[PDB]
Amino acid sequence: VRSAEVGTDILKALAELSPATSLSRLAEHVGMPASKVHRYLQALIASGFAVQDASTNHYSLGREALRVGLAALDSMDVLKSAAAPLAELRDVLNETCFLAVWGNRGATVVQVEQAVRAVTVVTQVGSVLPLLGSSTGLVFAAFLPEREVAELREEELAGADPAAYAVLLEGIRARGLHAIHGLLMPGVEALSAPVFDARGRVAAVLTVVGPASIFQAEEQGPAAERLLATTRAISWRMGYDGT
Amino acid sequence: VRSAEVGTDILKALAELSPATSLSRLAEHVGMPASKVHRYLQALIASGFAVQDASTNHYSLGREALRVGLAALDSMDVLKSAAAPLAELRDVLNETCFLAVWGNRGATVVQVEQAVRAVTVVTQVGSVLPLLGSSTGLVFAAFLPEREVAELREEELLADPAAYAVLLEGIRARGLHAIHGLLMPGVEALSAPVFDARGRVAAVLTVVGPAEEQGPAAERLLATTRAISWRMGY
Repeated sequence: VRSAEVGTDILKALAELSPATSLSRLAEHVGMPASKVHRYLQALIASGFAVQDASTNHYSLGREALRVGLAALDSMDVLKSAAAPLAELRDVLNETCFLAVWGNRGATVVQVEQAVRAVTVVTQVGSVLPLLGSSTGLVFAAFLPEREVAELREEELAGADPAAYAVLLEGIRARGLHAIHGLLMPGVEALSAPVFDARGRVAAVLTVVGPASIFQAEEQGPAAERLLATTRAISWRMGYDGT
Repeated sequence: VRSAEVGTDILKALAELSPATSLSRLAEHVGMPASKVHRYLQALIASGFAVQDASTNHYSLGREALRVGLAALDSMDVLKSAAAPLAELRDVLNETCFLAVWGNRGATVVQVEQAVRAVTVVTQVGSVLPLLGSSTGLVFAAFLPEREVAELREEELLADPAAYAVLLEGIRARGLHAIHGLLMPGVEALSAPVFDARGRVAAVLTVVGPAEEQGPAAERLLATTRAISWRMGY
């Protein structure tokens, strides 16, 4: 019955309580009487899901807590978690949305939800976008280390203003997304936001696209919030705490 | 208090059977009726320790499980201490890097940072590598009290003892071991210890691919592992 909830509701608040916690701080977190917490604590210590330190008496997560968690982290897959919200974001905007991840050649489109209109522009799965010429490529540059972008970026500048470049990447973070007006192809406007994993690493970039007529790619227009709501959702479902 | 633990029991099956499982396969594993399992599954879903996949009777671990994984790692001063430096080192090294703590069953890998690269070589976060068959374990053998690992060493049975002794003196003198092929024909290995506040080995940092005790990669690994000690150890 009810006892399964309270058990892991306690485990969830133990994790939330840093590395070590006392009983009163624990019961105050999950909002239950101290006595019931102490009772279920005992079970969680038996099951290995919690431990009590020998010299300080503080409660912390057990090795069972660690092993389940590492199974979870081994199971993260932005391609799984994103597939439904991508299609939902497409259906509310009726604009083509796509997911890209970072591959040996940069932004690589791996999944696409097209807009159904008489005629529509699209990326296609398997397309590699430019690092500095697309909105997908700029979010990547904004959020990945300098070291894993620089080489392909240097291959790109054989085909200026570094200062302006550095101020723009600081902008894309301050703002959390990026809009482009035809930069990759004039007359097509894109919008891009990043998706993070549990550990905060850039998992993917999610991106809305469409010609200037129907789609206004403004960094603060109702598409932008839908975009962010979608990407913050995909993130939080992968464990990301939002900071 | 009794059925508090069947809740977590189903959690542990969900982990063993991850990424996903049919409810029926999950029930056979725990040896309980499928209806009883199905109901406990909803308790954890409300808690967020489990979700239900696109097949509306197929389950997988929930977002809270990641939270508990990461807190557990924070709680042993490995997470926020090694999170960055492990990914810096992958960046410069051009090869997959990973971190392993000493767990109940041996060296258990707690974070894997893989290179961006046509073909890499990975190990699963949360998997266990052998004490004597892996550079990650051999290092643990070199720097851990003989007491703590004598069980698995005896369990795996370099047999002759004096051969053991030579290799583990050498690994301490050098400060790392690099394997070639003891996991599998074609490993690169190269592992180095990480020391906690009191000087014990709290983790091992292992880069992998298809392997030198002496060249360029060894210094940046030793540089990153010798550094990482002070914000965890001192």
